[PDB]
Amino acid sequence: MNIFEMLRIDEGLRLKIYKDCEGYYTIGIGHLLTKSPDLNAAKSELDKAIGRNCNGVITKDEAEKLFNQDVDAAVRGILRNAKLKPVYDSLDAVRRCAAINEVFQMGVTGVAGFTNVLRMLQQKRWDEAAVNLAKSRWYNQCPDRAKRVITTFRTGTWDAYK
Ligand SMILES: [Ca+2]
Ligand SMILES: [Cl-]
Repeated sequence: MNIFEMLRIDEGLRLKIYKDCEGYYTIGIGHLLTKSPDLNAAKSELDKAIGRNCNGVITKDEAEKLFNQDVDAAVRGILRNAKLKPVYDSLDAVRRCAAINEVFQMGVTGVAGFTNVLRMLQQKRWDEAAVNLAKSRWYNQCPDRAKRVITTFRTGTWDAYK
């Protein structure tokens, strides 16, 4: 069990544009195209990400390339954020996966705004963080995509994915 298998399970796989639990336009393994309300703007974003006229549909290899790019962006996003990085570096191995997963889903900006959760995580207050994350818009809006992540922050094990 690793970050890639963990996100695969949480985000699954869709080969045609859809609206995720936040209501935004998306394809592959949780690849967000745009926050614009316009399907056609998302449609361009897709051809642009892939390098061909798609059309709203992609292959498995292409989804996995996108997936790898998106994991990579999520880790880079953490390390370049002055708020996330020191909290990330205090975390043990398994919790770091939960942290990458949380950013992959929520984006850097969303995660970094949960100021107190970040402090609870840094002080290793696992129970409180998980309670305060279980209140978030993310959890209520995206409960099945979030549940295993939140449980993982509490326990620091992989049991939620087994
Ligand atoms: Ca690391
Ligand atoms: Cl969900």
